Amino acid sequence: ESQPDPTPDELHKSSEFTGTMGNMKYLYDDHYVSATKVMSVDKFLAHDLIYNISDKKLKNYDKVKTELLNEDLAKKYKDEVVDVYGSNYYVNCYFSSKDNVGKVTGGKTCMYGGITKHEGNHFDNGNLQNVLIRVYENKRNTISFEVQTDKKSVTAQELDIKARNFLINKKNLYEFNSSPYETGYIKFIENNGNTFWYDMMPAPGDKFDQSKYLMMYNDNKTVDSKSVKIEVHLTT
Ligand SMILES: [Zn+2]
Ligand SMILES: [Zn+2]
Repeated sequence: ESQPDPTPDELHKSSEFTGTMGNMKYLYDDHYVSATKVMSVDKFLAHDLIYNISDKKLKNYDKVKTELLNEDLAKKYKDEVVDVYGSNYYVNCYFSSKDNVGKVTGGKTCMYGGITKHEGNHFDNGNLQNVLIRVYENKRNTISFEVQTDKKSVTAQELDIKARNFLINKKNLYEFNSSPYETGYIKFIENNGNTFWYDMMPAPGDKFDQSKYLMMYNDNKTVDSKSVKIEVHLTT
């Protein structure tokens, strides 16, 4: 069983968000944690995994905590060599640390999901997979573009991040104060017909909780990059 399309009344409307859209833009504008062939070295709470990942670019962190849907998922990846890709946040990000030759025995940055096994998850000959994104504006297919990934089974999160990064730079998806769009959702259609979507707009109100918004990625949902179909539905 897949997820039914969004009803008219459940989609978040940007006009109803009176906070600063820049806080949403932040999460997707050339913003992401990426690591290759790493293994967790610790755990804060039962549902999370701690990794030693330092962004050689900007160097804002050396420790990354990613929270999963439950202990079973965490245990599945805990001792495997994995690849990581996701959107991180700092506000309300906390977890005690104990190590040396790094930070002051403290945390650094947080995220949800974003984990894929490294072994057997890449294409031969170092090929990259192009994934097509069809964008619909007011029920009209205005533009289509491609994003790439080197993973066979990639997290929906990675594809979502790359799709929004493009849209932010090419269509001003999110601006500092607001957005030119009223509603927007990204829909994934799998080869087996299964479908699911994420609301691209912040919940109504004057504040945006980045931690709460990103939590949707904690299911570590992955899709076959070779066959998945993606659609972005926007309205002005
Ligand atoms: Zn649990
Ligand atoms: Zn890999």
